[PDB]
Amino acid sequence: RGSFVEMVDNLRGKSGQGYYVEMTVGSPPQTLNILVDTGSSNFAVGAAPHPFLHRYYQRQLSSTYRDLRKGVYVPYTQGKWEGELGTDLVSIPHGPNVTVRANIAAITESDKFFINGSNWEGILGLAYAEIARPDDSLEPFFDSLVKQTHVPNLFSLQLCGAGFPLASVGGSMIIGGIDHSLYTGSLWYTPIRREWYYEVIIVRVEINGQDLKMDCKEYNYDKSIVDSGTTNLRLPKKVFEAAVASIKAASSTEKFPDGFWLGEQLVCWQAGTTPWNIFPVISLYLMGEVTNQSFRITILPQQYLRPVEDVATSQDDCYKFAISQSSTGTVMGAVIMEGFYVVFDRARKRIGFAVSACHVHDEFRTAAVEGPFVTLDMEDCGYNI
Ligand SMILES: C[C@]1(c2cc(NC(=O)c3ccc(C#N)cn3)ccc2F)NC(=N)OCC1(F)F
Ligand code: NA
Ligand code: NA
Repeated sequence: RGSFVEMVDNLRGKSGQGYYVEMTVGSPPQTLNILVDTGSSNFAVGAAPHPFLHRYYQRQLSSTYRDLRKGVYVPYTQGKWEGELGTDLVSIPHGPNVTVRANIAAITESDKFFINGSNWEGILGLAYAEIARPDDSLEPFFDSLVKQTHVPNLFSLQLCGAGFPLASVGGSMIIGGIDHSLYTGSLWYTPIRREWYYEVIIVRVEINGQDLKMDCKEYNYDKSIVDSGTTNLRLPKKVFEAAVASIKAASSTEKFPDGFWLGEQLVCWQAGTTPWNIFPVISLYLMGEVTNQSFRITILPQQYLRPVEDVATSQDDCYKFAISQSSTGTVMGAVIMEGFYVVFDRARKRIGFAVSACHVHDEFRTAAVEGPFVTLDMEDCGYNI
C-alpha cells in the first residue's frame, strides 16, 4: 500500500502514439509492448506478420495456449481488427509478481489499427466487460487478474507528456495500488457513474475562470469518460463551440487561422517562443463524493497544444490544437490525464485525481485539483438514454 518502486516508470511512448507497458504472453513467455487503454475492454495482440509490427504473438510456440474456437470482428469509427479468441498465461514484468490466465484476441487481420513507426503490438483494454467484444461474457484482463490473485481491485496511471526540444513520453501504471510519490496535494474522487467505460459526470466548465454557463447535461451528452487511449480532450459539439469561442476570445492578442481551432492545420512558432501566457486554462468540475459537493481539475495549454515533431514542411516548433468536437460525449484523453495522477478505484466505484508530479507546466501556472465547491443539482447533469 502506497509504495510500488518496481512499477514506477513502467510506461513508455512517443508523442502521438500513446503509452505502452511491457507484457508477456504464453509459455515460454513472449514479450510484447501493449498500449494502455482505459477506453476499451479487450486484450488484443498482433498475431501475424503485419509490416508495422516489431513482433507478434506466435501461439504455436506457447504450451499453455487454449483455443476458444471463436472469432471476433471489431470495427471502430476508423479501421478495425479481426481475431481469434483464446486464453494463455499473461504477466506484466514491471508489475505484480503474478501470472494469470487471461483472454487474448489474436489479431489476424487489421486496418488502420496499428501505427507505422510505433513500438507497440497490442492493446490492453482496462474498462469493464459491458463494452467487451463480442459481449460481456469475455472477461477483461483486469477482472481475471483480480479474480485469480490477491492484487487489489484498483490501478493508477501517471501519464507524463512531452515538450520541445523530442524526448519519448513515459509514466507509470501502478497495478493494485497507489504510489504517493507520483502526485502532490490530495486526491479528490469522482464517482464512476456506471461500470462500462470509466464514466464520470462533469458539472461545470470554465475557461480562465469564466463559466461557459451551459445546461450541465450538455457536458455529458451522451456520456463523459476517462480514456488513456485517446489523445484529445473531446467535447460534445455544442460544448466545443462554446469552449472554442471562449478560448479564441481569451487568446485574441494573437490571431490564428480558423483552421487551427478545428484541427485542420498546425500552428508553429520560432523555437522557444511559444506564447503560453496568451492561452487560457481549462477547468472541469466533477461530481464529488458527497451530496452537493464537487471539485475541479485545471489543465494548461501545455496539455492541450500538442507538439508535432515530424513536420518536414517546417523548421520551427509546431503544435496541434487537441481539443475537438465529439459525437460520442466528452472524452478526457491524454490532454486531461497528462495533468494528473489518476486512480481507477474500481473497488469503490470512483476515480481519484491529484496533481501529477511529472506534468508539464511553466513558472506562472500549474495544473490543479481543488475543492470542495458547493454545486447543486449535480445528478441532473447526467444524460439518460
Ligand atoms: C480501441 C481504441 C483505440 C485506441 C488507440 N489509441 C491510440 O492510438 C493512442 C494514440 C495516442 C494516445 C495518446 N496520448 C493514446 N492512444 C488505437 C487503436 C484503437 F483501436 N481505444 C480507444 N480508447 O479509443 C479509440 C478506439 F476505440 F479505437
Ligand atoms: Na483477488
Ligand atoms: Na504525494
